[PDB]
Amino acid sequence: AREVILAVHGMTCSACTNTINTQLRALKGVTKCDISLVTNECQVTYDNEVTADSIKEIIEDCGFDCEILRDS
Ligand SMILES: [Cu+2]
Repeated sequence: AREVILAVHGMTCSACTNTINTQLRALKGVTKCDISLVTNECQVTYDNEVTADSIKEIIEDCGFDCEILRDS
């Protein structure tokens, strides 16, 4: 496992960030998941089965604009 940062834009509320971290929690290969309305990134700890690639997509689908900014 490792951490990845998704820089995440659009979301600005508890409902959205809750919705986000909730989804990350419910993928497969996600160990930990800590979102921040301060930095406007989502930090997620993944193993292998799920990557920043899928995570990006999940996080986009939630209804916002994000990208894999960097590992951790
Ligand atoms: Cu919102």
